[PDB]
Amino acid sequence: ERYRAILETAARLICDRGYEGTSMQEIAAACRMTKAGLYHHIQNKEQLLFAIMNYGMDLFEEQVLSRVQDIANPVERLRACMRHNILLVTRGWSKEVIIILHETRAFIDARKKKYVDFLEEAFSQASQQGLIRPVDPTVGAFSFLGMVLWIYKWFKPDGRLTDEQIADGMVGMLFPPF
Amino acid sequence: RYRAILETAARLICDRGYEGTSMQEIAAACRMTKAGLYHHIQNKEQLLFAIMNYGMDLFEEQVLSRVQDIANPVERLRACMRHNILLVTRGWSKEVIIILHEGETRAFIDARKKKYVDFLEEAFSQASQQGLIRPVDPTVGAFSFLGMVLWIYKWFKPDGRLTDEQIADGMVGMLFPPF
Repeated sequence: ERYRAILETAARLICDRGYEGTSMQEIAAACRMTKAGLYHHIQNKEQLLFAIMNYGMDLFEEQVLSRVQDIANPVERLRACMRHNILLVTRGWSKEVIIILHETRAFIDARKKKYVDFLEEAFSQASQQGLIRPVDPTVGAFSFLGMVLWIYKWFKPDGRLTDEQIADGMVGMLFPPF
Repeated sequence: RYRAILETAARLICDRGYEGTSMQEIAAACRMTKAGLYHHIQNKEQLLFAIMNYGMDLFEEQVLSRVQDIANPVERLRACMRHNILLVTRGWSKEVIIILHEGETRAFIDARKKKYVDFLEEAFSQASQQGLIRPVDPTVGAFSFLGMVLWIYKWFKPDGRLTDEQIADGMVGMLFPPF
C-alpha cells in the first residue's frame, strides 16, 4: 500500500513539471517521508520511472484488457475497448500513472506491444468478417490509440462536452454500424 | 537561416531535452559563434516561443494555405488530414511540431492553436450538415482528427512497413470514406 502510493504521488509530480524538473527530495516530501525513506522503496529516479510504467500497465490490464479480452465479436470487442480506454483517461484513479506509461526499456516496450498486437488482431478479424470498412490493422490500431491517448492534452472537464459524449462520438466515428 | 537555427535547436531539444540543452550547445550545432546565435535568439525562453511560433507558421504554410480554398468540406478535411500527416512525418519539420505540442506567451500560442481547431470544427460542421460525413459533434471530429495525426510521431519511422502515404490513405479512408 505504501509503495503504490509512492508511485502515484511521484507520477502526479512528474506530470506537473516533467521528469527533468522533479527531484527525489520533492517526491520524498510529497510522500511525507525522508529521502532515506524513499530510497528504501526505490533505487533511483530511472528505476522509479520504470516502476511507475509497470504499475501503469498492470492497472490498464486490470481495468481495460481484463474486461474486453473475452468478447468474441471483434467489432464489439474494439468498441468496448475504446470506451474503456477513454473512460480510463477521463475518470481513472491513476491518470498520471497512465500518462507516463504512454508518454528496462525493452521490458515495458514488450508489454506495450501486447496491447498493439491485441488491437491489430481485432481490426484484422473485424475487417475480414465485414464488420468494419477494410483497413490495414496497424493503421486502425494506431488511429484508435492516437484518438484516445491525445485526450488528456485537450479535454477540460468543466467544458461543454462531457466524457460520455466524447466516448460515444469517438466510438461512433471509428466503429459505426457497417 | 533563422528557421535552420530553430530546426537544429528543435532536434537537440528532442534528443537531449530542454534542461539538458544550452545556448552554447545550440550555437556549436549550428556552426555559429555565440555572437551570431545571439543576434537571432538571446535566451532559452525566447528560443522555445520562437520554435512554437515557427510550428504554427508551418501549419499555415504546409497545411492551411494548401486546403483553405477547397469548397467541398469533406474534400477539404481529406486534404487537410493528408497535408497534416506529412507535416508530422517529414524529417525537416517533425521535431518543431513535436515541441509545439510537448504565461502570456502560453496564451499567444494557445490562441494560434485554437484557430486551427476552429478550422477543423467548421469543416466538420459543414460536412455533417451537408450529409457528406456521418453526423459527429464538430469538437469530437476535430480532436479525433488531431489525436490520430499528431500521435504518428510516437510510432512512425521512414523504414517501417507502412509508408507515410499508406498511413494517410488509410487514415483518410477511415474517417472520411465515401458516404
